[PDB]
Amino acid sequence: MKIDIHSHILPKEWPDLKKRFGYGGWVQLQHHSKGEAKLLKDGKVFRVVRENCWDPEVRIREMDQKGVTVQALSTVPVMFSYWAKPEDTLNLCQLLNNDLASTVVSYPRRFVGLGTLPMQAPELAVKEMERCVKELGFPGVQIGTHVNEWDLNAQELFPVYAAAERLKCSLFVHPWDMQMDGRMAKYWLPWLVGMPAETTIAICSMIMGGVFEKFPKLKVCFAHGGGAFPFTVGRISHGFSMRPDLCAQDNPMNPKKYLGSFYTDALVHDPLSLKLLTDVIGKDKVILGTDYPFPLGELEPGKLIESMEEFDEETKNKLKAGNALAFLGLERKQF
Amino acid sequence: MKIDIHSHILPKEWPDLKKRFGYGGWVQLQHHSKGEAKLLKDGKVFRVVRENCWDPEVRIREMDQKGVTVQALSTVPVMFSYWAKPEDTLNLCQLLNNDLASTVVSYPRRFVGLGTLPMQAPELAVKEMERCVKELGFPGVQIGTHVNEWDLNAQELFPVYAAAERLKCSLFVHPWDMQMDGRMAKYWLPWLVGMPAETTIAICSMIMGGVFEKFPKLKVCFAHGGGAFPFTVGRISHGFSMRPDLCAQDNPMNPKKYLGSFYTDALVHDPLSLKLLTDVIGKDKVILGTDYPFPLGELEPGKLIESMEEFDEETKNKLKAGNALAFLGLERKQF
Amino acid sequence: MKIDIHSHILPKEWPDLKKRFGYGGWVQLQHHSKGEAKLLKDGKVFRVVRENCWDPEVRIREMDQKGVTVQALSTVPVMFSYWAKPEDTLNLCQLLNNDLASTVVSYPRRFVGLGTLPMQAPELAVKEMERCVKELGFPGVQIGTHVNEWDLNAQELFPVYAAAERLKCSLFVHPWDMQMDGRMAKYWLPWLVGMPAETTIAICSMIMGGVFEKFPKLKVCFAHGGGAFPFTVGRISHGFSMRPDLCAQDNPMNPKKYLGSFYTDALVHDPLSLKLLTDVIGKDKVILGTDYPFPLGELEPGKLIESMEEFDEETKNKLKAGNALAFLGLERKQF
Amino acid sequence: MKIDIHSHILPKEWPDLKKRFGYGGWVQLQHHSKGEAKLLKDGKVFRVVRENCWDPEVRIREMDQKGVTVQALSTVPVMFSYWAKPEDTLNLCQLLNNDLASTVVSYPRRFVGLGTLPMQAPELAVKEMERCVKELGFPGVQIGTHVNEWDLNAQELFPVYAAAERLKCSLFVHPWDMQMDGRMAKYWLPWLVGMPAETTIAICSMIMGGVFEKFPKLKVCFAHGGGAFPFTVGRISHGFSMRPDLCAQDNPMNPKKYLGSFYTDALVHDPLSLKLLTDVIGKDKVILGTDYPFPLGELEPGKLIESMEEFDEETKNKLKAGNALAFLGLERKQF
Amino acid sequence: MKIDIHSHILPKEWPDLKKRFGYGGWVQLQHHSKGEAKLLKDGKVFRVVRENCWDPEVRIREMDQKGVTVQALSTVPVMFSYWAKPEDTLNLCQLLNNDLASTVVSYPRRFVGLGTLPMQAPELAVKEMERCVKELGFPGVQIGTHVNEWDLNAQELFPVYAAAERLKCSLFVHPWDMQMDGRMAKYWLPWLVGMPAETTIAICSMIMGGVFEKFPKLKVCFAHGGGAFPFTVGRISHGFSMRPDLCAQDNPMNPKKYLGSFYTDALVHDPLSLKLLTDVIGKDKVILGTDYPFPLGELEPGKLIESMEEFDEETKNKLKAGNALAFLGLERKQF
Amino acid sequence: MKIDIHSHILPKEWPDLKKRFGYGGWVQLQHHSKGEAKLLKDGKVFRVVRENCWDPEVRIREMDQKGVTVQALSTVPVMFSYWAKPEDTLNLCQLLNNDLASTVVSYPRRFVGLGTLPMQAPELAVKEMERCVKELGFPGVQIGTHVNEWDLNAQELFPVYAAAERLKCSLFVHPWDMQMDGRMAKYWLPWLVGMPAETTIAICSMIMGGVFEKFPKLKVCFAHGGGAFPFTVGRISHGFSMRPDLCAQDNPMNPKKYLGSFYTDALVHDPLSLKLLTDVIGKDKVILGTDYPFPLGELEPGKLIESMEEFDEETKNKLKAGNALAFLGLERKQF
Ligand SMILES: [Zn+2]
Ligand SMILES: [Zn+2]
Ligand SMILES: [Zn+2]
Ligand SMILES: [Zn+2]
Ligand SMILES: [Zn+2]
Ligand SMILES: [Zn+2]
Repeated sequence: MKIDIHSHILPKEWPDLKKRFGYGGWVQLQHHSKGEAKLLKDGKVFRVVRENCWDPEVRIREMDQKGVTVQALSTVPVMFSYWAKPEDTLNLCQLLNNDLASTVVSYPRRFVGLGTLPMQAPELAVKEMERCVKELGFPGVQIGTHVNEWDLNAQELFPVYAAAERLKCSLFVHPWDMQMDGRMAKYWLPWLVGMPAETTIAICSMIMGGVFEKFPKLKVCFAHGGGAFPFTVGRISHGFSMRPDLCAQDNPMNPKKYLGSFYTDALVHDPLSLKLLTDVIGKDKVILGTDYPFPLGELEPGKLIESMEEFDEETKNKLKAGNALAFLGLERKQF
Repeated sequence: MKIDIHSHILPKEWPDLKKRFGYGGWVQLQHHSKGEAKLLKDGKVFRVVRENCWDPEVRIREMDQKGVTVQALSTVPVMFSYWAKPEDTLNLCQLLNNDLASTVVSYPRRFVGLGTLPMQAPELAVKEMERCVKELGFPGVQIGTHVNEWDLNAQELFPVYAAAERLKCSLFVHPWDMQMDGRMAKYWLPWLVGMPAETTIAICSMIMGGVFEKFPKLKVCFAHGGGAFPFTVGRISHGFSMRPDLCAQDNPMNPKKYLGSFYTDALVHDPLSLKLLTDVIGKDKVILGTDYPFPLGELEPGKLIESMEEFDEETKNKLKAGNALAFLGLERKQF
Repeated sequence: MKIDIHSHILPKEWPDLKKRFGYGGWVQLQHHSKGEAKLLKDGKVFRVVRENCWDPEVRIREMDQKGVTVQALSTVPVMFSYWAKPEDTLNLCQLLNNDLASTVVSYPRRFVGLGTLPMQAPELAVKEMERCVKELGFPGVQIGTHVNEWDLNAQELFPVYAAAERLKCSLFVHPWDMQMDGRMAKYWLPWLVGMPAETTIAICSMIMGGVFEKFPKLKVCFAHGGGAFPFTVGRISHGFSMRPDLCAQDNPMNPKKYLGSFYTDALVHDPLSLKLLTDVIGKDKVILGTDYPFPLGELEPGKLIESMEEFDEETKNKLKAGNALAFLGLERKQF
Repeated sequence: MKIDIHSHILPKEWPDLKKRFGYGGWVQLQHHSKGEAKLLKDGKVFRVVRENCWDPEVRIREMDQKGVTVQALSTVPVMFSYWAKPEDTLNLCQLLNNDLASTVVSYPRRFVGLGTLPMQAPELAVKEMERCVKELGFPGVQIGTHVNEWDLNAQELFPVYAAAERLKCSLFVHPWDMQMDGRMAKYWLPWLVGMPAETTIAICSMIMGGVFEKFPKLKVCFAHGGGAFPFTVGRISHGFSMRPDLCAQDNPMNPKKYLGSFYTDALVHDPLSLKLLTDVIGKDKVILGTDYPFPLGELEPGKLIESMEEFDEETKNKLKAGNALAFLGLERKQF
Repeated sequence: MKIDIHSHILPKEWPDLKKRFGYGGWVQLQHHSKGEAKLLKDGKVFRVVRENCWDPEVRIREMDQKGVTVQALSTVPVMFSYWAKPEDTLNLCQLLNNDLASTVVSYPRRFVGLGTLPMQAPELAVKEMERCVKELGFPGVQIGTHVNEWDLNAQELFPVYAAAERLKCSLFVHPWDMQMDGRMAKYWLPWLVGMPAETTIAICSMIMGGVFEKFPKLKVCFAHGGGAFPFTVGRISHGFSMRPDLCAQDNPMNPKKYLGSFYTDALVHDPLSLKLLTDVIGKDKVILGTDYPFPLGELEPGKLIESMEEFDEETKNKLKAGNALAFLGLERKQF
Repeated sequence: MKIDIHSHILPKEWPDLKKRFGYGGWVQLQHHSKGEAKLLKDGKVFRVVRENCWDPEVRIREMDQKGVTVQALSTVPVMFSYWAKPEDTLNLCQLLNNDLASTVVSYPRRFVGLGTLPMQAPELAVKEMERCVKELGFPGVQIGTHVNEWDLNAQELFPVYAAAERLKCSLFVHPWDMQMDGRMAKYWLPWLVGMPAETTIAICSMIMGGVFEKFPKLKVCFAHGGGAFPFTVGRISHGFSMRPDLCAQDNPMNPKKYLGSFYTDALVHDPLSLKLLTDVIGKDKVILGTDYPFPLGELEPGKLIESMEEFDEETKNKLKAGNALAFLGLERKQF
């Protein structure tokens, strides 16, 4: 109920991507009733959204009612498009980042922007990142948990982390491209189980890949409370100790040593989970995030935090806004 | 350190299965050096094990040294063989279940058996389960988290559940058949991450598949503290409420209402995780299990539980033996 | 440097009061560091303290170094809790009073206790004052400068004064509940200016309220040299003379006639102020008090008194100890 | 008995201000009888006054009798009207300031004027000050201890301070708008305690607001001997040093450094208080002021100063007239 | 159901005694789980107690429900520490006695204190008794049935008895330090058999030591209905008459002569035993005692006494309270 | 005054057991006054015995005057010799038992024999018991309260109880091997206190060991009225109910339920003790026994019983002879 690090927004409209690039697989936003729209992917309706998914005016009103001071605006992860031709993804990114920035310019005290990057093309990614930071004023970017067959340990991605560290660009890591078919095509498993699993993999990949070691000043936040990591860290740490031949060939330090090296959002829904999150990740490293405006998010921003008997007000203020400011490298004076 | 619900054993030898059944893909145990052996899985060393993996006397020595009163013996999950022809899997199950039974006969106050079933063939599975319970005297069986393309919600598996409820046969669900390749091939991910994710899916599938509702007297225990479930239950339960169209077509009950309806082992390694586990699953529902004799399990059986200052004696006693006895439906007198 | 009539202490721990009583607004002590703790007011820090605030052995050690023979121990004024439900305030008083008594038992030659009362419920206050004096052996109590809407002239409080007179219970009056917000939120104004003004109001209210006239044997000591009163008494006295319609309908004696009829502590920091204080209040009515262990108090107890070339040695000894013994009705022999 | 820096006067008549401006809350003077009149502020009688409150000839007769050479005339503080519309307050100021000027014009050897300003509107205040100074020939103005929610540290008022320093317009600060109701509704507390408290706040605000530091040639005089300040400066100075985090964020210099940086009137009623006042504020900085014609003031002007055993004649002449001339920037042959 | 002579209490916390004294072997109380604390003696938890063992509010509540008017509070016998350095046992006694005094002063109508002494050092014991009686106001002390190698006949202990007789300090003698190992290591024998036997030895040692002869005004009460003494007194008294050379060297009077010379508690569980006790010790010398809060005690205080159909009301009132008052030299009125 | 169940006798002479066996420690008898003698433990004297301790005529003489019809003759407890090498103990037993039988031959209407057994070697013991019963005609045996470390609950001793129960051989349990040194080396404590405590332990051991439960036809009599047991049974029964984890793991039934399952002698000296004995154990289960010819025994056999006017003739006759006959399995005709 001050800062929302984890919220998604789309332009109200964008050009026909298949016409523009010449191949399909892209997503389009289709208005059909008033206040509602459908996301389509070359046939099937992928998702139904309301006006709050694109109209900043609608958003600030809801934000006012819920006590949210500022949302960090990122695109919807389906937009990542890491699978496409590198310049076409770059072309979509620039469209999406410009749209984000234009929203931010309209309400500089209610919004910051987290840009998207053509991660399948590292040199291109680095330059769009410099542009988001130097030109658009963005404090960071949102990237997926993996880039095609690259997990975040991939040395192909090291130029991206280097630039991010140098530019002081923060990385919000969002799970995407879970298995959607086969056994996972029931009970909403890719969102309920697959995303937390993606995030756990990403965390393990950066730790055991040495990313945090090689880039000690890189600021990273993971979505949904780090997925399963705060609970399974015991297993992950014990395994690493037991088979260094399988786990330690890239980075010899136990994953335990990295607790306190990264942030997670606070989006875990239940009080017992939130308490464990802060016990493992640290009261300084957990950031209120909401998945606004999506149903699987916290419908009442900061309300779980507000209800925690155990948290003193200093702690609650950290989770609500303080940690987000530190993660984004911003000062209170702006909001 | 009273009772270990989670322990694996193998016969010291068994026939060439490739020659026996006519096709490859099976595992053999080879005694390459004294007190050690290799598990071969066509061409490669799947795992290296010591004599405690096959020798009951060695096990009993190690049990005494650690204050373990009884081990529930199950096969090594790689032996499930659900991919094979049903009569062949059944023939192997019989060999493995018979060998387990011999071990229990020789040391009845130190061992109980959990059999293995040809799960890909439900009718054959019911018959072997009948055999394990009636003829072999097993209080339960160990099954995997999925059977080829079937998750545990599969209506095909319903006769297996009905028979287990009937026979008062407990089920120990063990993650197996995770993704071993692609992105999962590095950093021991299939054990560290793939396994708890498999267990989360299995719990979700039994809940949302309506297994616990249809069979309310069926006793089920999940491995590794239920994977990620105690941490992510908030998400899963919230998601269920938000998308009944995806999550509630087979069973209308919210997943949270099955907290207290099933068991998990206590194998989560860290005290914070063990506390959350007991907080979520319940003190009557968490069972000491060790993954003996594998190094990814607990080196010192019950040590974690005993170190928990928050638990009183009677709680610790439940965790160490009482819950296992309740789960298996056995009595203290006899051990 | 003999007796300190103005010193505060807290128990090292006490129950969660919000849970015990059912509503918030209470204070707790949080031990968060090495020899350091914070007073929290519903999770919000309002004072940081050190072990000398709760540890009698640490206090004795500092007293020894400073040459302090005895401290009159009272609770921290924020603990008064006059705003709460009467039986809840009473329950907290009994807890704080019992604690004070146990500290005096440990060091009967180094401490006396000044108890706290549920002043908003005068009949409960009379009963707890009887307990403090008759059973706990306190020479007096500390009370606030006002009780919600009641200033100290309130006839509702007359039974408390009547009991105090009977019991020979001294009253140490401490300013509290000043306006903290609005214009007063800056520059530590509630402490630097608000507190002296509260005490001036209290003195004016006891005088014009006829309290000293109705209860001629009542012994009252005001904190911080009586606030602004010693300086502004000329104005108050002249005003009373000019508008008896506003000032004298409860008590006809001019306030100036009451100089010499009550005590103040000597905590005014400056020699010119100390000299005026003794000129106005009287050499037999000024008592050394330090506000230990708070930094706004006198860092070297008795040092200002000792530095006064205006005072002879007999006068310094009155201010250092003699007057305190007379106020409290104790004999030097027992210290 | 030479110069009275502190005396109030009203026009004998002024228009209905409610009808003039469109809203109530204003004060009116109604001559109910012979040499008597009442101040009304919608419904109640704020104050009863005599002819000496408006009639200059009458005032001069009493001046001659008391040996007062000159009165500095200011409006009654209730007339400040800082709560009204800025343009309306200014209109009233102009009316009151013009009236003051007319009275001085009648007896330029017996009166000087201190104007009133629309302080809630700093631009309009600077303009009317320039006017008072450049056209009406006033040596200074009288303003309140605070301006609605603004204390005298308020950055908003800096343009006013800058103009006063530039115009060499002295400031007389008079307490007003103290709390009138609640606990303060009794025993004339707003005048006897509230006013000295307001003045103490004003002094602290100007000091810790850095006013005297940024406007080193600003001439300021506070009413009633500076409230409580000369007695409590010890507490204020010690607290400043102990909590610079609260007190020093606008001006890091200790309050004690500013003794001698400002004046106060000598209106403290008692010799012990007058001596302390000059000991603290300085013999060159204390100015005879009487609060004529109000009863709470000094009834025999200068009598207290003249009776001062401890003062030599040169010091008395300073308190009686010398210091006023210095404060106002005027010369003894104006009179 | 009026007075309980026999109850034990501990402070909620005490310092690390090993740390304090330089050597181990002391007991500490650990608060690890809720409403429950572990008594730790180097290495081992030897007893688990609940909150009634240290929280007087909890005790008062259970007292009210049981109809118990007053408890005589004594420490747990394990705290006797007669084996340590005299000055260190004295240091511990002072801390334990001050705590008892503090509890008593909080409910002086509901508790009296029986203090503990450093009995292995008779001079130190005398001075602490003096303090317990004169300074703390205890009516008596609790001591063990033997002090290292001294039984209660030891000449070394005579200054203690003389002191107690002088001060009218009653003695409550409690068995402790029984053999715990060997044949006594089964069936709870040290408590069921060893404790009554210790008491029998103590009574024999004090009679045949002449303690009662040489201090005929010394008041002594023994625990658990005097152990086996009421039943075995015939054999003891006959053995005395038979071998005066072994038994009568220190005191020539037959043990029967001291029947009526001392008290016992009524804690013998059975009505036949209770009847014999009163027949042998006397209806004036038997005191209701409960061993609260230990389970070997009387669960429903005074219920055995009230069920005795043979006793008249006067006798029941004596057993329940009158005899206690006589033994303590207290009066009905103060409760 | 009819049958004495409890009398001791020795042969006039026996060999040198040290020479006979190869090691010392033993006891031999040595005359020194034509009817007085000495018992010797390898050099020194622990007992002064008379003619009646070996000479049957002297005994019948004394028996005739005291009105004693028959004495059950047992060896003196020092002779048990349970420590020594079992093959040697079997030997000495046969010597002692043969001597007993000889004495019975001389007066078959005045004496029965109670044999002794090599208790440390239960196989050798069963054999000697069959001999005693089958060839010597004894109705029972006398055994100590413990065998080395074995208490009577020891499983090792179970073949004996089976044998005794089989052969209908009554057991008289006599305390022996008390602690002689340390604290018990004064005031004749081993006999006065140590002996009754040994018996209490033996009874507890037999009840909680399951002895009476497993052998419901075993006839057992304890010496000295059961020690403390009749009086402390309340304590023992209550403790058993409170801590079944300590007391109830060998036999679940409460000790109270065995009242009436065994016998005791009537040697308790005092009428109040005798009455309690018959109240708790039952009039059918108390047996006149004298401890002849020892001073600690009863001088006037049956006098105590005869003095109990609360007993009728029938009761007194049971206590004097009838219970003894039932216990020994003998008919009155024989005598
Ligand atoms: Zn999201
Ligand atoms: Zn396993
Ligand atoms: Zn204070
Ligand atoms: Zn004025
Ligand atoms: Zn006790
Ligand atoms: Zn005997």
